[PDB]
Amino acid sequence: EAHIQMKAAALKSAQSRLFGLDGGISTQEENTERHTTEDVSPSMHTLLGVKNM
Amino acid sequence: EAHIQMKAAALKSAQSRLFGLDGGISTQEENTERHTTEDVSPSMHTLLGVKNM
Repeated sequence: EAHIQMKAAALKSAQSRLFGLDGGISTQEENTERHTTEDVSPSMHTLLGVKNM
Repeated sequence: EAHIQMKAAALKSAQSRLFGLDGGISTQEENTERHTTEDVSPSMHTLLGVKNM
């Protein structure tokens, strides 16, 4: 009885977790797009549909 | 007889307790979560499912 009471007091209400933080860190997708000196900007190749007025 | 009566009077109805307060104080679980400058708040990493309207 004493040992079981001691075990219950020591364990308290501890709940086991099966997993920690997942080791797969990357969530985005790799950027495979080219980048040439003809690009209007580092993020846009052209401004094709743009109308000045 | 006198000694037994004195012992009974002195002890009264004292009941022995096998345990005191348990020395294990911590009841919560340790917070192992990271905290970066990208977090929207100290308690939330992001607001992913939130819709503005």
